Amino acid sequence: STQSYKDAMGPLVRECMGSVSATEDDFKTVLNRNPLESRTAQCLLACALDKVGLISPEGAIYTGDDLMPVMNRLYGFNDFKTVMKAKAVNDCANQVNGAYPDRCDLIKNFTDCVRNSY
Repeated sequence: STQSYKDAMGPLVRECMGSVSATEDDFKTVLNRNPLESRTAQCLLACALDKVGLISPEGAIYTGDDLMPVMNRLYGFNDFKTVMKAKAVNDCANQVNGAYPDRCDLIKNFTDCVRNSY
């Protein structure tokens, strides 16, 4: 759900603008869940996902039960295709975790994987 994502992520992304040298256009890209074409937008989302509780202390994307508070915060569970979003996020996290030493690259590949998932 587009607006619910924005409601949850907006404040965090805004805070992240203070620690990531991202542009105003990057802010929109991230809030709109558009492809993270710029390295700055990739880094901006990486910061906000850490803030929202999706990234472990060691830099891994959470999976399984650990993903659920995040899915709840972002989307709630009133829509069936959050069930479907949760499965894709889990599987994509498993696919990319440990494969990208650069944290922004990790998030670029994670979000592409999620976007590509039916």
